Amino acid sequence: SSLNQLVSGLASGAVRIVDLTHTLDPDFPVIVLPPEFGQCARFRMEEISAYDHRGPAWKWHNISMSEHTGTHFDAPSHWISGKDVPNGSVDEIPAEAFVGPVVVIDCSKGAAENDDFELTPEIIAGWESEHGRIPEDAWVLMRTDWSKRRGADYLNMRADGPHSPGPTPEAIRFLIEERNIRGFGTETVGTDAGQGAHYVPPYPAHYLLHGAGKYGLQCLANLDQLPATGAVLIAAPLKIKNGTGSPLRVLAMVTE
Amino acid sequence: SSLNQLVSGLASGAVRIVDLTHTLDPDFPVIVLPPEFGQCARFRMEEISAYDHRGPAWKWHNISMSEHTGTHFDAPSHWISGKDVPNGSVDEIPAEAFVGPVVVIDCSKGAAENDDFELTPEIIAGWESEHGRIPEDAWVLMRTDWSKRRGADYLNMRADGPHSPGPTPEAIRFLIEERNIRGFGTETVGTDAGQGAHYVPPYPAHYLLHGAGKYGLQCLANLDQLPATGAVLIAAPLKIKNGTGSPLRVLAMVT
Ligand SMILES: O=C(OCc1ccccc1)c1ccccc1
Ligand SMILES: O=C(OCc1ccccc1)c1ccccc1
Ligand SMILES: [Mn+2]
Ligand SMILES: [Mn+2]
Repeated sequence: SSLNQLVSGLASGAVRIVDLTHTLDPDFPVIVLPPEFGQCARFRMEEISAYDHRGPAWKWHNISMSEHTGTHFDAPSHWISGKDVPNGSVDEIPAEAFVGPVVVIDCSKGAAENDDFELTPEIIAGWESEHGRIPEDAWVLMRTDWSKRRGADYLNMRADGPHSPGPTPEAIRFLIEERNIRGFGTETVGTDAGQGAHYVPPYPAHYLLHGAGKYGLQCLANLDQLPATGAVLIAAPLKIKNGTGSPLRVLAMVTE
Repeated sequence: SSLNQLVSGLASGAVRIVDLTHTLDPDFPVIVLPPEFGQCARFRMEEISAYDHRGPAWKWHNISMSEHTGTHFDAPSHWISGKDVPNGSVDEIPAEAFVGPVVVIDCSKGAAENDDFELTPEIIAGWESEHGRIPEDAWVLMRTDWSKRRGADYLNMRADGPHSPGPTPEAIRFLIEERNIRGFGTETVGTDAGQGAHYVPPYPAHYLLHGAGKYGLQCLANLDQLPATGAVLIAAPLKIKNGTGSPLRVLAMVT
């Protein structure tokens, strides 16, 4: 069976698990929005006990964050256009959606030359000319190697807001309507470009993906370790009551 | 590849995914300890915006809880016996540990007749007579259907503390030393029995599992959906800096 073979390959290393997750840490950057709006929180942790009088044989912590802190998953109810999608919160998404095929589009060269690099229909067509049609119900990850930025260059805020790569409205429309993807993931804090408020419609990845019942992943790491095709993504969010998203441990299984 | 077969089996329904997780909810019970100790927090959530003046096109929340709230994973650094284990925190555990074979020992009939039911070496031996030995580096789940208890029946507190099933020290030692298991999971708030402070050593599942660099799962649901053998568990904890555990979404793939 595929599962018996999977177990054997995982045990030998013929199938490797790549962790695509950043550490949840108080100093890891989170999305910043215009100052009139409520803001995403940083991760925070505090000891309950540490093998001391408060708990002599154990150590454990209280934790707090936002649904959108760190490496995290976006459900359709996160956007106003997804507010009527069935199974639209993280606690209702069917579990078969948490494991599936993934394709990785390498935009790292373009992102190194232009902070506002755009994933376009033409680039997707170029990718499919080499790797074949994107399979139905796949995750599509836009690799940029942005996850290697370790300071203020990660959010990359300028006077008019953040400058980071993302998809155009036409790219997202193509992936949804012509390829029926499961979701879209990036290495930045947004599935939209940093300047995505100025597309038509604003924040088109969010507006269109979630309006169509599709999912988002943000702040992925280590996409340069993945093949363009053939890997399997594990992206199971926390089962938050009526939740719009969650931090999560994103993994890819890779044949090697 | 074994991955292309998996993808097409998930798409066709030949492979199914069972969710083994309880919803994170302020009302779901969390572990309660003697009152002189620090306590686990309940899950809490509050809106940042809900398509409103605070965020006109989006809805999202702040959340708070403990590492050990809800369906959750225990890393070896959670116990004092785990102090000298390498890679003992949830952000350091090798990722291959997060997907693996699982076996399920059905103790539901015993738990229905004894709140303090004990999984013993004898019960494990009976299971192995039927199913063959527990595979090396497998997750072992003690099924009790305790996850069907709601409200106060789930913690099941009495004047002498909580009454819920769990393993004996000898059962855990057998699984670690003779079968080299990866970890142990239950449908209760602890990998130990509710009255497990009274074993030698106290809380032996925690003490022995984490002292051996092994993992725990607690508050699992839906274990009655799983076969005794052949399923694959997905249990990937949040990547908390130096974390001792985390809430997580536990799943099982079943053929
Ligand atoms: O990603 C969106 O902003 C795009 C973006 C991308 C990068 C940085 C900042 C913003 C977003 C997410 C949640 C709420 C509102 C907007
Ligand atoms: O596993 C027990 O507590 C161990 C423990 C001690 C301190 C912290 C975490 C875990 C347990 C089991 C059932 C009910 C209550 C407690
Ligand atoms: Mn988000
Ligand atoms: Mn715990």
